[PDB]
Amino acid sequence: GSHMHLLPELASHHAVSIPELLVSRDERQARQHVWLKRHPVPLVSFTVVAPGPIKDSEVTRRIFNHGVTALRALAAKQGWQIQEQAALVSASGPEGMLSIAAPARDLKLATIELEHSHPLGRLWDIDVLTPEGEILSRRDYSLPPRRCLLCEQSAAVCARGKTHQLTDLLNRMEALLNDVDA
Ligand SMILES: [Zn+2]
Repeated sequence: GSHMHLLPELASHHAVSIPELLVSRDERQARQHVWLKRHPVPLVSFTVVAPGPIKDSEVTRRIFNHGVTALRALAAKQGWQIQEQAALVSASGPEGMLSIAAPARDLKLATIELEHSHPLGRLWDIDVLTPEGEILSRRDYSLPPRRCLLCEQSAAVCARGKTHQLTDLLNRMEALLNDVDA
């Protein structure tokens, strides 16, 4: 379970139902709290944008794997010890967790900076939890909210009102993926 890179051709193409997606958000939270108790340091909880009902695809793995490398190089850059790291596939698709012995805020700012500066940064959902279980946000620091993959507006406004077509979100993912993996 320690190992972290998810081989893309072994993707499950598991079609997740709506109530299976709604159930897994509760297992996530519970799993997140077990890591915080086993290692009381901030935790990065990392999933990939996976718009459809099939969220464990070859595309989503290649994207998850690029994030793994970048999370580790960020840890090394900031001089932050990873105490535990694991990956899995859940109802939200590829998922990773890293217990990092760092200040929670620095960690959240670093991962914000990563989502912006990295060529694939907008396919990553890099959450950061404090040991108390508080999920840190851009709003805690009066930062602009995460913007939508497809236009200028905030992600939440475009996801609430299904503004953008699912094929467009997917085609963008392939497109960003192909501009990097050149
Ligand atoms: Zn939009």
